[PDB]
Amino acid sequence: VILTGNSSLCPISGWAIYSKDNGIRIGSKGDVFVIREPFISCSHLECRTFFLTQGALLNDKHSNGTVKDRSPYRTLMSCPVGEAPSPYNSRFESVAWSASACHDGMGWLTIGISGPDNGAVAVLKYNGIITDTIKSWRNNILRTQESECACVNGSCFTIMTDGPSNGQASYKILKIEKGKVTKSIELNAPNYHYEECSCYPDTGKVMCVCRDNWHGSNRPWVSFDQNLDYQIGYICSGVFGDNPRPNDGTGSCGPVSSNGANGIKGFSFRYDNGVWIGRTKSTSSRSGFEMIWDPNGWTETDSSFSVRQDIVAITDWSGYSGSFVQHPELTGLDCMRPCFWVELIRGQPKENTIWTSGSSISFCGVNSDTVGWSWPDGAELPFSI
Amino acid sequence: VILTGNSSLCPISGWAIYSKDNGIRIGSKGDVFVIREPFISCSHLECRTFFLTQGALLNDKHSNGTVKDRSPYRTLMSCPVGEAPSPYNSRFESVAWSASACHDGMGWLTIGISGPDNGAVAVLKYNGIITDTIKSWRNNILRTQESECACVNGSCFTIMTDGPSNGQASYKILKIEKGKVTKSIELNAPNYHYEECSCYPDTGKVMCVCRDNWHGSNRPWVSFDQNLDYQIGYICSGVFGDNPRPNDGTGSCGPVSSNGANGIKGFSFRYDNGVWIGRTKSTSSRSGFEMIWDPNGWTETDSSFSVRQDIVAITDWSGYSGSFVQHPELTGLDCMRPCFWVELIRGQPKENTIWTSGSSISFCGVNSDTVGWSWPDGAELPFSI
Amino acid sequence: VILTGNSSLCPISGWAIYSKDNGIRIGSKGDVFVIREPFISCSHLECRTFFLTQGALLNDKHSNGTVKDRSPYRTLMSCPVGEAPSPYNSRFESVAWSASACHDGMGWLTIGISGPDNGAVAVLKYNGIITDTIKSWRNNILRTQESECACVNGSCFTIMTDGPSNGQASYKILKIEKGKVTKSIELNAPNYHYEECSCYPDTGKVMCVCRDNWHGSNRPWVSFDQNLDYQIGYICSGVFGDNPRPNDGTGSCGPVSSNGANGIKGFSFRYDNGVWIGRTKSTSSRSGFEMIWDPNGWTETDSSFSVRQDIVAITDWSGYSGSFVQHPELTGLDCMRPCFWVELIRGQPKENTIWTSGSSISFCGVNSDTVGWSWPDGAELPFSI
Amino acid sequence: VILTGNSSLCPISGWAIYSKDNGIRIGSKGDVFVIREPFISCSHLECRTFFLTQGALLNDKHSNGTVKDRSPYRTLMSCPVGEAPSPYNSRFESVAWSASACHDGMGWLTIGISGPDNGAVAVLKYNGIITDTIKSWRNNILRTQESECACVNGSCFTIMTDGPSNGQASYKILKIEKGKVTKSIELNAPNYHYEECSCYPDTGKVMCVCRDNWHGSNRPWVSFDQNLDYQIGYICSGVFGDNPRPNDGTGSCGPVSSNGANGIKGFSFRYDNGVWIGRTKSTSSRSGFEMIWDPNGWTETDSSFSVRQDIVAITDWSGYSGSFVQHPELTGLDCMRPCFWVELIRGQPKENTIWTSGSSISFCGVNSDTVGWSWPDGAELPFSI
Ligand SMILES: *[C@@H]1O[C@H](CO)[C@@H](O[C@@H]2O[C@H](CO)[C@@H](O[C@H]3O[C@H](CO)[C@@H](O)[C@H](O[C@H]4O[C@H](CO)[C@@H](O)[C@H](O)[C@@H]4O)[C@@H]3O)[C@H](O)[C@H]2NC(C)=O)[C@H](O)[C@H]1NC(C)=O
Ligand SMILES: *[C@@H]1O[C@H](CO)[C@@H](O[C@@H]2O[C@H](CO)[C@@H](O[C@H]3O[C@H](CO)[C@@H](O)[C@H](O[C@H]4O[C@H](CO)[C@@H](O)[C@H](O)[C@@H]4O)[C@@H]3O)[C@H](O)[C@H]2NC(C)=O)[C@H](O)[C@H]1NC(C)=O
Ligand SMILES: *[C@@H]1O[C@H](CO)[C@@H](O)[C@H](O)[C@H]1NC(C)=O
Ligand SMILES: *[C@@H]1O[C@H](CO)[C@@H](O)[C@H](O)[C@H]1NC(C)=O
Ligand SMILES: [Ca+2]
Ligand SMILES: [Ca+2]
Ligand SMILES: [Ca+2]
Ligand SMILES: [Ca+2]
Ligand SMILES: [Ca+2]
Ligand SMILES: [Ca+2]
Ligand SMILES: [Ca+2]
Ligand SMILES: [Ca+2]
Ligand SMILES: [Ca+2]
Repeated sequence: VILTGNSSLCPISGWAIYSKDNGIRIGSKGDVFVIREPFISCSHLECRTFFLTQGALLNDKHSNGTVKDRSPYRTLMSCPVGEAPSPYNSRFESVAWSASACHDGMGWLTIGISGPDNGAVAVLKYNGIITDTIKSWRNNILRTQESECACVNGSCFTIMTDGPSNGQASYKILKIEKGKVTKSIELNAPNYHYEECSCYPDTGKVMCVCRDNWHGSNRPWVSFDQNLDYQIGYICSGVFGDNPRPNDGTGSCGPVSSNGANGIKGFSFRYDNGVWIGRTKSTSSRSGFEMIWDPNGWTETDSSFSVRQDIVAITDWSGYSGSFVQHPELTGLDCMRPCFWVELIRGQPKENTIWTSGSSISFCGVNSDTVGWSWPDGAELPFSI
Repeated sequence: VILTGNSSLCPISGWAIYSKDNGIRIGSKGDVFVIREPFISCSHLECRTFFLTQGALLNDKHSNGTVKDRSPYRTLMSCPVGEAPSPYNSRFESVAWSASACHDGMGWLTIGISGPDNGAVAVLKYNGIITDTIKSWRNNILRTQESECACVNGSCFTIMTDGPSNGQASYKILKIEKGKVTKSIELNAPNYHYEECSCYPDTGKVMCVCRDNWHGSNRPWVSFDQNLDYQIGYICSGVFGDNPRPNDGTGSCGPVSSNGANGIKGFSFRYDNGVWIGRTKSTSSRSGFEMIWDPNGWTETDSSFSVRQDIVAITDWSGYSGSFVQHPELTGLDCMRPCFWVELIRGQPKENTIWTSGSSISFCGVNSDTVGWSWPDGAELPFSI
Repeated sequence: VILTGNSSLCPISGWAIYSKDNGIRIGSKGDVFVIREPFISCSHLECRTFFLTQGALLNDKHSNGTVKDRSPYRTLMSCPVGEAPSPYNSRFESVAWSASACHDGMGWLTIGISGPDNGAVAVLKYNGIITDTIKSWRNNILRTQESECACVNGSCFTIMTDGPSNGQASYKILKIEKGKVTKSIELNAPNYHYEECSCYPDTGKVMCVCRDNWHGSNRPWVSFDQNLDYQIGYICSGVFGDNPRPNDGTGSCGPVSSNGANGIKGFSFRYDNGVWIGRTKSTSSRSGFEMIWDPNGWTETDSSFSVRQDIVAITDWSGYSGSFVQHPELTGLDCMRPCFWVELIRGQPKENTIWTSGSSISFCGVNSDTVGWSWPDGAELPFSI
Repeated sequence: VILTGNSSLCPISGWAIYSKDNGIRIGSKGDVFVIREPFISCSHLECRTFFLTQGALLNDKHSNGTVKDRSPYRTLMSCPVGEAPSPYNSRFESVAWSASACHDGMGWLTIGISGPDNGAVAVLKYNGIITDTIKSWRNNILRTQESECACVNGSCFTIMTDGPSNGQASYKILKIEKGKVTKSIELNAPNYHYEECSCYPDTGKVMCVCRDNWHGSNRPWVSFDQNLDYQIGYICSGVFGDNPRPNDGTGSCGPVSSNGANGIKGFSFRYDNGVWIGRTKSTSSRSGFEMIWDPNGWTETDSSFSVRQDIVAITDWSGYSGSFVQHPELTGLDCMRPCFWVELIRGQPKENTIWTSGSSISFCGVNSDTVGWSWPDGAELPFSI
C-alpha cells in the first residue's frame, strides 16, 4: 500500500483524547528517558511516538540539562503511543539533534540531523537503511520539523531551515521518494521566518504551519503540490498562535511584529477560510493549551472566533505541539483525520531540577461529542537526582 | 472470523485456577504500576488483562492515593494474563477513569471514559483507532462496566450509567459495531440501580449481573437480545451476592434493602433457574472469596445452596470481581466457557500505605475435578514508600 | 507438524555447552525472579526455559525462603533460553508448585499442580487454554516431573506421584492428547520409589529416569510404549547416580539401600546396555556435576566406566538436573538429540541468605570434539536483602 | 534467499552516522550489561549488535573487572542496533569468551568459544541449534574475530588463531555451510601474526584485515575465494593502522616492527590499490578515531593520503572497531555497502572504576555529503559502584 494522500480533511466538531503517556510520573521510579519533542506518526497499521533523547534517564546525573541541545549523544528513538519512553520499550532510529519521520504506506522514512553547527548533515533512512544525506548549505544549524513529515502518493515532504534563528534564514522544501531526495526548492521568502514546521497532507497537497522565531507572533505557513509549486503566507487571524504573543487583536496576513521574537513549535489546520488553532493559554509563558475554531481565521484579520476547547489548564505547563494525521488506509474512513500531540515540558528553566523533559498527550479530531478538560503532566518535582 | 456467540454456557462442576499475577509482591522490587480493576478479556487467539492505572508505580511518591479516582492521569492499559503490570510489558489503550473492552473476533473494542464529572466522554476505539464518542447525558459521572463487554455475531454490547450512586440513576444498553454505536436504549428501571455490570454472551443474547449501590444487597441483572429487547430483575437467592450484605436469609426478586447501600463490583452466571454466585466471604468487609452453586437461586428466594468452593480465605483481602468468557473460536469447544477474575486489593483504606493497588487471580469453569483453597495477594505491607 | 518421536537417540561422544543464563549474577542488580527448577523444553521452532517462582524478586523481602515450597504464590513461567528470568521477559504459564511442560509439534502442553497437600489438582493447558484437570488420588502431595514431558506421534506422556516421599507411594503414567488425559495406568511397583522423573522420547517409546527418595541411591526408571505397556527397573551401574549416595561399588538392578533416603532430581540416557549418567561430584552435598559414559551401566553392576566429562567443579554448587531433547523437526537431523540442563542452586540451606534460587546451564550431546570445564553460578553472596 | 555476495563494494566518499547506543550513559541508572566487542551484523532483514558480557550489570559488584577475560560466565548475546544492551532486550546466543556471527540469507550462524585455555572448543550454531564444534589444535587459547563472519553464495567464512599472542601462532580459514565446517586450510604464514580479523565479502571472495599482536604496527590481511585459495600480505601504507604504532612514515608490505608488539582489533576496506583505514587518533593510547582514504595505500608505502574524516576526538576514548556490510538483499542496491562500528571503552585500566565496558557507534559508507565530528561515549565516571 502506498498512501494516496488524496482525501480531504474530515469534518470535525472537536477533539477526543487519544493518548497520555505519564512518562515523567512513571520515570520517578522506572527507567525512563529524559526526552523532548514526543511527536506521533502513523503507518497504515499503527502509530508510534518518536522523540529525541540525550541518551540519559530521569533520576540520573546524566540528565543534567547543561548538556548542549545539539550534542553528539542525542538520538531519535520511537516507542508505541501512550507508553513511557524507556530503553526497554524504545526502538533506535537515528543519531539526531533535530528530526522528522513519516511512513509512505510501504516503509518508514526517518530524518536525523547531527554534526557540528557549521556543517550539520541530515541522514535519511528508509526501513532503517541509509538512503541519502543532505548537508548544511548555509553552515548555520541545519534543522527540521521536530514532527512528522507528510506523505502523498509515494513521495514524502519536509521543510528544512539553515541560517539565523533571529533574522532572515534560508528555507527549503524537500521531496523524498523511498528515502532519496528527488527534488528540492528554496522558498523565496524575504521577511518570512520558518522553523519547526507542522506539515500534513490534504487533497493531494501538503500544508505546513510553522514557527517564526524572528519577528512574527502569528504563524507562517507554506503549502505545495507534488511538483513543489508552493504558496506562502501567515495565518491572518487576530487570535495569535505563537508563544510569546500579544493579546488577541487585529491580525495580519504578514508577520505580526508585536512580541514576534522567539516562539514555540505549534500547528494549525486549515478548513476553507477557517482554521483550528492550537495554542498555549498564556501569552507569555509555555502554560496551558487550547484548541480554537476561527471560521474565517485563515484569511481574515478579526480576533473573533466561535469555539474554544480546553486541553491543559493555564496553571499547568505545556510546550511544543504538532500535527499528525491518520490516513484512510489506517482508519477505513473516506477522509484524512487530523490529530495533534502536545508536549508537557517539566524542569528547567521554569522548575528547579537539573533536567528538562516532556511527557505527552494527543487528541484526534472527531465529528461527535467531545469535552474540554485539563490533562496535565502530573509529576511532582523535584525528583531525587 | 467474527465470534458467533450462539453457544450456551458449558456444563461445569467447579472452578480451575487459570492465572495469578503476584503483581504487588513483584512490585515490592520491580517497576510495577499501581492499578485497579484488572479485568480479563479474550480474543479468538489470546487473553489479556486490562487495568486502570494512575500512571504511577508501586514504591513511588506518585502512588499517593489521595489523588481523585477520576483523574486526568488515569489510563486504561493491558498486559498478558498472569504478568505483573509494568511499563515494560503493558500496552496503552485509552485515557480513562472508567472502562470496558472486548474482542469481536476481528478486533479489539476499547471504551475509556475521561473528562469532568459534569460532562464525561466515553471514547470508543476499534483496533486502537477512535471510532465514536458518547457524552454524559445526565451530567453526573458517566461510567461503565470495569470488565469486558460482550460480543455476539459482530456486535458488542455494554451498559453505561449516568446519575447518582446513592439514588435513582439512568442506565443504557449500547450496541456497538466495529467501534460505532449503532443502537441504544434506556432501561425503564424505576427503583433499580445498575453499576459496574459484568456481562457475558449466552445463546445469542447477553446477560449482565451488576451492582446496586443504592438499596440492594442482592445483585440486579439485565439480559437482552441483539435488538436490545431486554428483561430486568434481581437475583432471587437468599444467598446474597453484594458486599456489604445481610446474613443469608429470605431473598427477593427485587432489591433487598437490608445493608443495600454501597456495594462491590461482582458477577454471577445463570444456568436455567440456578446460579453460580461469586462473592466475598465477609458480609461487611472486602475479605475472602467463594463460588456458590445455588441450583434454584436465580428465581427462588430460599437461602439453600448445594456447593461452596473456596477461592480466598476470609482472613485475606479480596475486591472487585468480574466474568469473562472463552468462545468456541478460541477453545475449540462447542460451548461458551465461563471464567472469572478477582482483584485482591491492598493498601488504603484497610492498610497503612500511601497507595491502593490490586493484584489478580482468575479461574475457569470446568466439568472435571477441582479443589477449594486460598490464593491471596501475599504481599507484606507496607513497602518503603 | 506433529513430532513423530520415532527416531532413535543420536550417536554422541560428549556434551557441548548450549546455554548459561547468569540469572543470579544479573539479579544482583536487575529485576530477576527467585526461581527453582529451570527446565528446558523445545518445540519444532524454539526452546524455552520453564521455571517456578514464588512471585518474588532477588534482593527483595518477599524472597524470604521461609515461604512453604507449596504456596499459593508459586507459578510456572517461561522465558527464552539463556536469559535471566525477569517479570519483563517471562510469560505466565500456570499457577503451580509442581510442574511439567512439553510441545507436541502443534502446541504447548503445560501441567501445573496447586491446591492443598490433601487434595492438590493438576491443571492441564494446551495453547494456554485449560483442557483437563487431574486431582490427587492418595491425598498426599500430588506431584510431577519438574522437567519436560515427552511427546510421540501427537500424544504426550508424564509421570505423577501421590503419597509419602519417605516410603511406598503411588505412581501413574498419563497419556495426554491436545491437553486431555486419554489414558492412565498405575505402576505395579512395590519397593520402588518414583519422583521427579526425567522423561524423553526414543524410537516411538518413552524412557523416564527418576529419583528414589525412599531407599535407593541408584535411579529408578520406567519405559513405556504409546499404549502405556510399561517396564520398570533401576539403573544397574555401580556408578551411583543419586545424591546422597555411597562411593562407587557394586550396583544393583533394584534399589541400592546404602545412603538411599533423600535424593536429587536427575536424569540419565540409555544407549543399548550403556548409560550416560549425569551426577553431582560430591556423594554427600549438591556440589559439582559430571557426565559419565558407562558402556554397560544400564544392565551390569560393576563400577567401571569409560568417559568422565566435567561440567561443574566439586567446589561449586549444582542442583537439580533434567533431560530435554531436540526432535528432527527442530534440528533437521535424522536422530533424536539428547540435551540436559543443570540448576545451580544458591542460598539456603547451604549459604547465609534469606532466599534460595537457582541459575542454569545446559548442554547438548554431539558426535564432535568437546571439553570438560566448570561453568558454575558465579554470584557472590549474600546480596543486600 | 541465500545472499549471493557477488557484488563489489559501493563507491563512497565518506561515512554517515548509522547508530549510537549511549549504553554506558543509560547504564548509570538503567539495567545494562557490562559488555565488550559490540559488533554489528545484518541479515537480509535487519541488523543486530552482538556483544560479550560477563553476565553482570553496570553499577553492580559483579562488574568487578578482575575476573579473567576468559571466564565461564562470558556469553555472546545480541540486541537491536542502537539500544542499550540490557537483560530485558537482549537475546542469548552462545556461551563464549571469543565469538563471531553472520547471516547467510537463511539463518544466523553464531560461533562461541569457551572452555579452558589448553583445550577451548568453538560451538557453532545455525538458527540457535548446535551444528558443529571445533576444538583447539595448538592448546593455546583458540580464538576468533570478535566481529562478523562473511557469507557468500550460501557458505560463511571466518578465521581462527591458536597459539602465542606474542610470537608465531597458527591461523586457519574455515568455510561453514549451514553451521557445519565443510573445509578448512591453515595459512602458511611464517613471520605473520593474525588475530581479531575483520572480514567482509567482495565480488564473490572474502577480504580479512586483522591485528598483528607480535611484531607489526601495520595490519595483516588475508583474502580468499570460496575454495579457500588464499593470498596474504600486510597493508603497505605508511599511514599505520594499528595501536600502538609509530608516527606515519615509510610503510612495508610485510610487518612493520616499530611499535609492532600489542595492537587493537580494527579493519580496513580495499578499493583497487587504495584503502580506507579506520584507526585511533593517538599513536600510543586507544584514543580518538578517524577514517583515512589513502588512494594507493594497499600496495604503496608512502605516508601520503587524500582524505581524513574525524569520528571521535583524540581527547575521548575509543577501542575496538570492525567492518560489517549490508548486502544488496537488504539494501536494494547493486553493490556491497561497507559499514563499521567502533567500541568506546570506559573504565579500567585508564579510569578509576571497578569495571571495563564499551558503548558503541557505527557508520555506513555513502557517496553523498558527510561530515567529520566527535561522537564519544559521554558517560561521567565513576558511577556509584
Ligand atoms: C550540571 O552541569 C553543570 C555544568 O557542567 C555543573 O555546573 C558546574 O559545576 C562545576 C563543578 O565541577 C563548576 O566548576 C568550577 O566552579 C568554579 C567557577 O566559578 C571554580 O571555583 C572551580 O574551580 C575549582 O575546581 C576545579 C575542579 O573541577 C579545578 O579544576 C580548579 O583548579 C579549582 O579547584 C570550577 O572550575 C562550574 O562553575 C559549574 N558550571 C556552571 C557555569 O554553572 C553542575 O555541577 C551539574 N549539576 C549537577 C547536580 O551535577
Ligand atoms: C523471614 O521469614 C521468617 C518467618 O516468617 C521470619 O522469622 C520470624 O521472625 C519473627 C518476627 O516477626 C519471629 O516472631 C516471634 O519471635 C519470638 C518467638 O521466638 C517472639 O518473641 C515474638 O513475639 C513478640 O513479637 C510479636 C510481633 O510480631 C508479638 O505478636 C508478640 O506479642 C511478642 O511481642 C514473635 O512471635 C519468629 O520467631 C521468626 N520465625 C522463625 C521461627 O524463625 C524472618 O524475620 C524473615 N526474615 C527477614 C529478613 O525478614
Ligand atoms: C499524599 O497527598 C496528600 C494530598 O496532596 C498529602 O496531604 C499527603 O501529605 C501526601 N502523602 C505523602 C506521604 O506524600
Ligand atoms: C574485585 O575483585 C578482586 C579479586 O577478587 C578484589 O581484590 C577486589 O577487592 C574487588 N573489588 C571490589 C571493589 O570488590
Ligand atoms: Ca514568534
Ligand atoms: Ca475570525
Ligand atoms: Ca530498578
Ligand atoms: Ca448494594
Ligand atoms: Ca436456593
Ligand atoms: Ca535416594
Ligand atoms: Ca560399567
Ligand atoms: Ca601490533
Ligand atoms: Ca599513499
